[PDB]
Amino acid sequence: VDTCSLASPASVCRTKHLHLRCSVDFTRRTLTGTAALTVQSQEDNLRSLVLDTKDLTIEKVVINGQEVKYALGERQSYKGSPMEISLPIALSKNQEIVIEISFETSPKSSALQWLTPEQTSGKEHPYLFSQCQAIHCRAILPCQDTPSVKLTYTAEVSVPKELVALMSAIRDGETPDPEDPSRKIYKFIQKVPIPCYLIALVVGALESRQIGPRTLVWSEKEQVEKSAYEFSETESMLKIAEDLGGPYVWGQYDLLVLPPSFPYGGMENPCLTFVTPTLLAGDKSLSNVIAHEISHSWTGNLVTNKTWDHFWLNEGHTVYLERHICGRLFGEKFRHFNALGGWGELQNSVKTFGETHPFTKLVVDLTDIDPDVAYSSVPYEKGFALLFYLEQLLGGPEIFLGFLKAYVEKFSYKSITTDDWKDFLYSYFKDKVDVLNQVDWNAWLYSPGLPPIKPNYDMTLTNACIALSQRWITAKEDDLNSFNATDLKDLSSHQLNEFLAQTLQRAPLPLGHIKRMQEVYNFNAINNSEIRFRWLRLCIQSKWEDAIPLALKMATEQGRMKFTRPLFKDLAAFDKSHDQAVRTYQEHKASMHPVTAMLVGKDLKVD
Ligand SMILES: CC(C)C[C@H](NC(=O)[C@@H](O)[C@H](N)Cc1ccccc1)C(=O)O
Ligand SMILES: Oc1ccc(CCc2cc(O)cc(O)c2)cc1
Ligand SMILES: [Yb+3]
Ligand SMILES: [Yb+3]
Ligand SMILES: [Yb+3]
Ligand SMILES: [Zn+2]
Repeated sequence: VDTCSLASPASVCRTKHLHLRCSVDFTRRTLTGTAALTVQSQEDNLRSLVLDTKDLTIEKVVINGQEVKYALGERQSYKGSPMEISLPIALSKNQEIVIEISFETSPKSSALQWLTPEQTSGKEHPYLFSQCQAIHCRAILPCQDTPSVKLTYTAEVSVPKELVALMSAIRDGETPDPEDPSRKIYKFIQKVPIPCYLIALVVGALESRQIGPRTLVWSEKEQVEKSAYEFSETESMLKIAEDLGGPYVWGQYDLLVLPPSFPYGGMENPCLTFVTPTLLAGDKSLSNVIAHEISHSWTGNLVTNKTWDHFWLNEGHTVYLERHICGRLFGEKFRHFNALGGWGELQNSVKTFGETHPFTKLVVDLTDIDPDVAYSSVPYEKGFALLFYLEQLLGGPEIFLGFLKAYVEKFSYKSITTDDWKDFLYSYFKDKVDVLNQVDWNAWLYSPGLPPIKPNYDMTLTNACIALSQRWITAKEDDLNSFNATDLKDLSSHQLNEFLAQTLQRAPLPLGHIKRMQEVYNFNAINNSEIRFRWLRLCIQSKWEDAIPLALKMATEQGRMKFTRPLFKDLAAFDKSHDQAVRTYQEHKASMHPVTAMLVGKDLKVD
């Protein structure tokens, strides 16, 4: 059972297709239109069914050309309001009908961010973008909002004619809107069955530049050139991903670089991955995020977690493939470096949560828990650690990539649980079952805390980071003189980032050490967002008042939650900046992304 959804489950009925016809009204900040669901009964004598909704206004529900009775249940917090529809004729098993629902969204849709012209690059036009994962699609349209159900879709979207609509689907043409010549209608087709969390829409002043045989980059005009360069390795990553996962089935792989308030580094919307402009480091150094979202084209979008309790299946396998792509491009030592960094992030998460916390388990129970609140690095890095351990247990990366490809083939177009995975693992490695029975399954899958076994990691690229961080940590006042810009001479941006991650784990350091570090390394000049993030964190946690405006500026001028949440939390923890931190949140709150606003508020214990 999907405890995050109020809709009829897949055992009762299944949505096969959605046809969406809607109009984007920037004046009212509403999407208005009709969602036509092709629904297949899985039961004999089926007479009603229930859909998820959230802050939607339902005008009517039409079946066989007649309006039918429906009822909106009481709101259940972040789950929204269940919508029961009374079918006019009882359905037999496997019978399909079409239900057309006329609806309109709320300007406060938690799926959507509506941006004024000032919040964009061009300053002339507004902009809208969606973010449905995990359970926000119900805030756009009535659906069975669960990844246990996969459906194809088509859509016709009317927007002001000077703007462009894109969706997680193949572009199917554009025309003037017959009902309003100030508007265009953009059409879309997604022929591959997907979970509804993968439905996505952007509307804005978008331009495109081709960067590979199946990839355009889309953004506002002022970011197109830089994005084309930043993401030029995209085709080479697709090719390696295909080698590891099997055929890329989705047609196009385009990229959309969103405005800075986009709450995530990336989102694997099929045919059109969304990314944060905070990837635009200028040197392609943050391109692992592209490798990662590309990997979802197999692990997540093709093989999908059946409920959100099993999210690690999505994320852990994806981080596993991500790291192989980057290992192919840059070497096995680099794969190990990033693998070990991830174990470090898992250390941080488990320390933050506490080693007995329920959300340090690999498989969790999200009953009564808002997924946006439970979200962390655990499913990512504890999932990846399990896979990496198993790789090492079962004979190495070549052997384990064999399993990964077979696993993708086996479960393509399906939604599965941890036991499905484990079951196939045992079937695939049936000649190594005695070895598999040596794994402590209950601990890995179901216990809180760090995993029972740490994998083995090559240290080559990590050693210099640890060495420098330990120099700083053990330095006394009289040792500060020995530090110099030449310390960084042979470190890549990745190593500079890991140096800062190591040092941040021991924060605070003495204020004089941090001032010296700015003195000799000039980290204030680094605009790499990962590096700047950790640096400002280290500065604020070490109580350097100079870094306060820098941390505030970064927290507000972009809204990637990975950066914005810990910066606000750090600033609220520092007595000198606490009052400014809450005031600044209060001031920005109305124009923030709705999920980010909610989480930062809880973080800060404000409103
Ligand atoms: C390299 C990755 C770890 C980057 C990471 N992005 C992802 O994991 C995306 O694939 C996720 N789909 C982001 C996400 C997860 C849950 C709910 C909403 C959005 C991110 O930081 O955004
Ligand atoms: O969008 C989503 C989807 C799933 C979740 C739940 C993710 C999770 C899994 C886990 O094993 C441990 C966690 O601490 C958190 C959170 C957000
Ligand atoms: Yb066509
Ligand atoms: Yb079995
Ligand atoms: Yb000394
Ligand atoms: Zn992911």
